[PDB]
Amino acid sequence: AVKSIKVKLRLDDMPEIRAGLWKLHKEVNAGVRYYTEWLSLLRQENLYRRSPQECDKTAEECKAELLERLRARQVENGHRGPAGSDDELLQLARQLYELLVPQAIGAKGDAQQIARKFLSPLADKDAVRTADVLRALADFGLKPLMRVYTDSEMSSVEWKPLRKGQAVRTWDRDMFQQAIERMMSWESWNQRVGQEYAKLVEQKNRFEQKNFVGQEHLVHLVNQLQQDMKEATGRALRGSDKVFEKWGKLAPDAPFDLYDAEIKNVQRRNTRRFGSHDLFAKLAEPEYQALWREDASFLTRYAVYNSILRKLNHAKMFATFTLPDATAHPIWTRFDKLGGNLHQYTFLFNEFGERRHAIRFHKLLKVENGVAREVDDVTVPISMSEQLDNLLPRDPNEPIALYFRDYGAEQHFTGEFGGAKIQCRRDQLAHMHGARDVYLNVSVRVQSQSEARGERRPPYAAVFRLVGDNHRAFVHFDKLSDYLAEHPDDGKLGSEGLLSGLRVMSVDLGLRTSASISVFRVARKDELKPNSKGRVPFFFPIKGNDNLVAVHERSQLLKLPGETESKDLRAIREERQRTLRQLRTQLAYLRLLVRCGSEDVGRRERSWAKLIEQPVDAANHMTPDWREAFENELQKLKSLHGICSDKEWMDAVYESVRRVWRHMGKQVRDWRKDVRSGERPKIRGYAKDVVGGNSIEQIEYLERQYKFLKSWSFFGKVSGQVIRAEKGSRFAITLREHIDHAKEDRLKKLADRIIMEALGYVYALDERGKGKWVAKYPPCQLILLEELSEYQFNNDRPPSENNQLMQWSHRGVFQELINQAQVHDLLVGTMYAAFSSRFDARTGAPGIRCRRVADDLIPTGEGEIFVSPFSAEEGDFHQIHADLNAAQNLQQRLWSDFDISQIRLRCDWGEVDGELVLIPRLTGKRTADSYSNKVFYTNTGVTYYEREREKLSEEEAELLVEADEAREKSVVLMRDPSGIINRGNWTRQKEFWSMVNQRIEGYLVKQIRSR
RNA sequence: GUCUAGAGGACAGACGGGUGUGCCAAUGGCCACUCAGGUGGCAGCCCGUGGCACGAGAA
Repeated sequence: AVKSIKVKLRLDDMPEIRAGLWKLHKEVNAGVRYYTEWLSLLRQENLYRRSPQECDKTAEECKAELLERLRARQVENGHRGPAGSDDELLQLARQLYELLVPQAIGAKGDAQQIARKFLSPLADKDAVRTADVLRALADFGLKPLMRVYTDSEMSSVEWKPLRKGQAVRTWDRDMFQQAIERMMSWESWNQRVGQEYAKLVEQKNRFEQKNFVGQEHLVHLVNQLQQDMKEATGRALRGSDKVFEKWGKLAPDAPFDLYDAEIKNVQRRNTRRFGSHDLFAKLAEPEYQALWREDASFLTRYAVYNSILRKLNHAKMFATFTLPDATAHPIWTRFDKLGGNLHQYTFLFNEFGERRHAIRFHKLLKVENGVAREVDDVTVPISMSEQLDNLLPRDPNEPIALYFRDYGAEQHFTGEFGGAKIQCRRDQLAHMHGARDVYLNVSVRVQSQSEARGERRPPYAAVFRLVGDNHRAFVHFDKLSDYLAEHPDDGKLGSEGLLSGLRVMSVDLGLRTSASISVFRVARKDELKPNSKGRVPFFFPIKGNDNLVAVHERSQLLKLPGETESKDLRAIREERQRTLRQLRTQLAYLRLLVRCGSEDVGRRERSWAKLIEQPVDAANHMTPDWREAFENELQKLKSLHGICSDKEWMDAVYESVRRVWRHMGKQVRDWRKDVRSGERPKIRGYAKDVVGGNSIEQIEYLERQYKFLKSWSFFGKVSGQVIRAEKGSRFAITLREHIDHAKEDRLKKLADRIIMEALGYVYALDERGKGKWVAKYPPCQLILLEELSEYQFNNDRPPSENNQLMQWSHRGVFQELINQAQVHDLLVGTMYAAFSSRFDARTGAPGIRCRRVADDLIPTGEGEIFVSPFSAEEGDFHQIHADLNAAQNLQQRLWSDFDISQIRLRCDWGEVDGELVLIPRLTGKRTADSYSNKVFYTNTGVTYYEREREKLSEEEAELLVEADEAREKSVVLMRDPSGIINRGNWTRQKEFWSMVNQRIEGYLVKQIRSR
């Protein structure tokens, strides 16, 4: 529970110090640059890499450079020999590196310890299995090995004098330790990035091994195709099933025009979604063997290989090396909490007033009149912050003791100041050499109540395993009965009630509603379990106990402010984007006209034909003045179409395109000026319904702007007026920042949102006035997240649910959850979520979603409410909210010890007894436990029956398997627990879901009855 | 009214003081050099009916 509080030093009156701060900074960095340069040098090896990747130093260059330093060193401390063989001296240097960085050889080390131990023999003449290394070193005349930076030429600074036969000032220590700490990190980072590349190469190389199977020629053909295309695949190639089915009728040695026509046929059926015409058109020629000759699958299979192939192409072998620079690569001056050894500081409460604090620096430095000398005790004011107002001091006599305070949470925590770092914006750093803002980053160590009670881990972590970090969750089932009596039920409802009862909250993440949470309490069945106000509660059996069951307390929908829906609201939302929708629709055709330019042929005709007369330029969404202007240049192109020569035509477009490009620039310029600075209504206080943030829609909307501007500009460079070299600077530096902070702010609030609920505090507006957290319900020990991908499973969640934002959001929340959750001891756990939205809890049988993403009723589409068959086969249909039910599923999965082996099975054809069978993918038990030496067979080929007899790489399991799917090689089976859908047998996957559609699609369609 | 999870339920109806980081309709203004976008130089908002969060560090 280290929280970091950054504060701004009002280093305003004293510019004697401000320069000092800056001088410190530059100075520390030089120190670290010194040692760190020694260390990089200090391994006899190894090639050092720096991208502009090019390797800055070999190999020998490090070795040749190091010897000189050493031999120069031997000369500096008078040596009467021996001076080691160069070769053997090198070994010692290597041996020393490793002790200095244990991580280099995959071991462990503490920079605090290794700095404490090693500096004095290294940097000191002592006068005014490591010990082999040091004794060996002095034998060779290399003590001290390295200069001490502050007591040196390099430092332009007058420090406080050195006495008492100590050769190292405190700072020489901090700089050394930083230098080690840094290498230790770098060494483990370089090893990881180097490894990932090989696993990419090795895993990629599998796909080449299994899939292409001695048919090089096809591969070469596409290689040859791609270059044909770039001369003057991915998942563009959307209609290949259909385009390729139809072509089969057509003949090789046949006219192309017949081929082009089929592409046009599928474009209309499948528009919007179609692969580039050009890819297909290119396909049409005598090169159609790639489609033409089985496998047909090959391009679709290949497209994946190209996915992987790029990734290694875009992935790097070595972690690049840069030495710190004050300005380019800053590292920060570091301090220590009062006590402990090195430079220290003291937080002063209310030093200059109430709520006005300051920081006393034992050992700050200051420059006067261009002379930089050291100073002893300095206090610096500090801008008042809300964050500071939170913390408190427990004992004046022992400083560094603070009460860290949370209100609602009803806890008051205890703790201490850790050490600080002084740092500024990285934007300013180039500027500094001048009033540039400076902050102090101060760590804060906070003791959870469990940490305070002296408990090593809280009482209930005994009962819940977690794993993989990526915490997985499993319950210990014996221990629930034990546990509960020791900690039985209570009124206690705050942070207080943590010991008292056992509770789990399950949270599902979704775009419309940020979290849907489910709370279940564990109580004995056949006790008061029947006692319910009014109706009996809903529950789940637990695997361990026949008198223990999980009672559901409440299920809720947690929404960030932006979530609410309304007529007034929807209106405002569509206005916001109206211009942007138009501008993107305008550019699309502006980019189309360019296509008319060709040069390469075929492109010119296809592009030309579509634009002019079919159906027409789109009135529906364009901005009108453009609509006219386009129609103008549109007529103009037509008149001159037969008449003009190829140049007259090509150069007519260029000039024609300029005409519309320029007009847009005013629209763009106009619009950016409005969004960038304009009147808009901005809320005050708390407004229940608000317009965008913190929703995904709002975040999305800001991205979309950025990602348009990147294209408006990019267009100009490709075709149109501009040609310019691209400088390092990226787009929309202001916007990029905004967005990222929106995003930061989103998920931090999303944690606190989820985190408050577990503790069962609700935020009640009245008066609002003041709305304050008031505790409501007893707290929940454990929090259940769901798991993340890759990969995206067929028939679990629409893609609408899956986009970089959702993935990013998932990742962000988990992290902030485990981080936020720490202070008050809440476990954070995850549960496989696959088909947690597809099946019921607890029929529980497969379903579909309805009605909506007159007054509508019952229609079926993805989102937002689940419906399923019950008990069974009409029977009846059971209706449930969609994301509420995913959460409830998570709970069932916990309590019953779910493994996905229960529902799904990946397997491929092999023959065991002169019979073809599906033989499972055994990785990894429970699946292995259940299904080892079981084998599946069919008579139908749709429904399957079971007869008797180290790497998991899940991310890569589906990918190798989806292609196996493309051939007949692999089949997936899925099964209903309920026995409703197929009699409960394993059914091939695709049929299984259709049977599911037909089952509910049918009653619903039928219920309509008469016209 | 409909639906199950029985619940915050989902769906319909002038003076004085401050300015740690950001979000919430929340992406500063002006001029000059090479419609977007950089690069260089110059000079609002809250509090005494405004809300919300916040470990940071490195890439």
